Amino acid sequence: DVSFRLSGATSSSYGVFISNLRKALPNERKLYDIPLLRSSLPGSQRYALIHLTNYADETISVAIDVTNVYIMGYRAGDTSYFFNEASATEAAKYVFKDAMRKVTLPYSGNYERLQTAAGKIRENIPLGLPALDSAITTLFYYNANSAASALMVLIQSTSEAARYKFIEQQIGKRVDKTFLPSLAIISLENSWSALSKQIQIASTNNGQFESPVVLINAQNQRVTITNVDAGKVTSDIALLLNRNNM
Repeated sequence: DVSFRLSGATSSSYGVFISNLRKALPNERKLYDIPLLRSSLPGSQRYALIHLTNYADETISVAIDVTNVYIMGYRAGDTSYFFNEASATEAAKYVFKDAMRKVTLPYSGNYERLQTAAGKIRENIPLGLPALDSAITTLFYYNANSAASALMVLIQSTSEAARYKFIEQQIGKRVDKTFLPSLAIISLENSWSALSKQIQIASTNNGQFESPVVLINAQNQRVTITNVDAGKVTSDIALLLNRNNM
């Protein structure tokens, strides 16, 4: 299992962790040096388990679908926690079976539900390694009115960081500091499927998208991305969702 420990963590060690998380995802092809994820897998191969330990030596085991890098759920101690969604229910037949206590979280794992359960938007929730420390703690003790927020930190610090080098870079940059993520980071997160699809299309369409993707830049302006060189976006995105898995 890919593992991260906060104790002694550096920018590099957070980099190694994300790099290993990406390598744990099966792919048969790369397009533009970007791993193309598998379109489907049997249940016995569909899931990976990531361990994260905070500075207080408290560990959570996080289950991801390796075809799409969505978090299905997590284990802390002898309790498993799964999102209230059909994919996570299916995951529960494979992972954390040895955890005797079983909680269904009161939301699905999508940002709309989590932001509503948390009472706040991602833009106002700190990221960075101190933030990840407190999210692990929040989840380890399942403080339920604070769990949605902690899960958004966790998802962004694992799934989203693996999908985008810029997100990885920004989270790992200053290990003793946090930041509030930009509209540019949020638009990357919201647009992963669309970009993925368009980059696969681009490979067969002379470098050009069939449908443009609108992102937000570092200056908060809407930008239209229509090819694989536009905004150097192919050197940011680091995994592709398979077009047969959308």
